[PDB]
Amino acid sequence: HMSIFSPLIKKAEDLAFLENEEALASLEIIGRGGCGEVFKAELPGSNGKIIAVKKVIQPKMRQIRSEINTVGHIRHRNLLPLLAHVSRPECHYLVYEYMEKGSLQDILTDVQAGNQELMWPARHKIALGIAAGLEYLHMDHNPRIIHRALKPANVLLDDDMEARISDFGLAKAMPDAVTHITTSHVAGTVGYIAPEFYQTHKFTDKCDIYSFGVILGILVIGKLPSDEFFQHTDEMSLIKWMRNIITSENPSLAIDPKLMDQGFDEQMLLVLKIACYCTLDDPKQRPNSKDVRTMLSQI
Ligand SMILES: Nc1ncnc2c1ncn2[C@@H]1O[C@H](COP(=O)(O)OP(=O)(O)NP(=O)(O)O)[C@@H](O)[C@H]1O
Ligand SMILES: [Mg+2]
Repeated sequence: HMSIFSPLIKKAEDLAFLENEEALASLEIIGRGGCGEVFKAELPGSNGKIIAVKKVIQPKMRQIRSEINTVGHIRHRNLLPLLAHVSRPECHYLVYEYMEKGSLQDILTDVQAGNQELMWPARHKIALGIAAGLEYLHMDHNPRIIHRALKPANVLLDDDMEARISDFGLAKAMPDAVTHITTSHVAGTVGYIAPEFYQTHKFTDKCDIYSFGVILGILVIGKLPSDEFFQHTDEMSLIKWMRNIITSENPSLAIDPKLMDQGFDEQMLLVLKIACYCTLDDPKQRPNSKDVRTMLSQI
């Protein structure tokens, strides 16, 4: 079973090498995710167009095709357009356009090593991008879509440096909450799981607001939630450590020293505050995607 949502010319030219299991073994691996896997491949029919193939493993439910077909027909400037969905018997393949710039996670880890640099105006453009893509999913699409796995690795940068959200969360395809929490630890991505999910086992729109709030803090602090710096600190979490520095009398301490003297301190401090409201322990106290965008665009 195969469905296409984007002008890739022949349905057979893309199909042939994905059905061949031995064909993936020689493809380059761009994104390591354990169970989930992403490959790098050149589309044969196109004139040298590189694509990214996400491999998700399902653990007679056709609801996967129903939701993915909805995901495939979503078009937004800040959402990575799904190109094709291949459904094997016990596996699924998602086809995206390969972005040379990588993901937000890839860049931020490269900024730590100094192999890359990202200035605040770009981070501000990324935040506004994710905010625009979130509001469309939460309050503009005809069925309300919830991205249940929002993280900097699922925010890709195009050649215009606009954030694009990918690897959407599919309620039918996702594993049980207890396992999902377990692999979230090994992947170092627990920090994006809202506190309520531990008692609800259901992803809400406020869970997307929580994951977004962490990303806003990362863009200013420059450290990831899995950073061992936070495992030596007093609060033992990026969200709580950021919250106390906000209310401290020296809030600039949380700012990455790489964007200090650029004159964006006042702007970055306002982003930290919006990250606090998006990451409050009570989801009812958190803003929605519409108000989050308005606060980010007010600077
Ligand atoms: N269209 C794409 N273009 C370029 N790189 C991509 C693309 N999609 C994914 N990647 C890379 O894949 C990496 C993440 O791989 P992935 O298996 O999706 O783990 P994850 O995103 O952290 N969790 P999840 O996607 O929710 O299962 C990203 O950092 C990218 O480098
Ligand atoms: Mg990804």
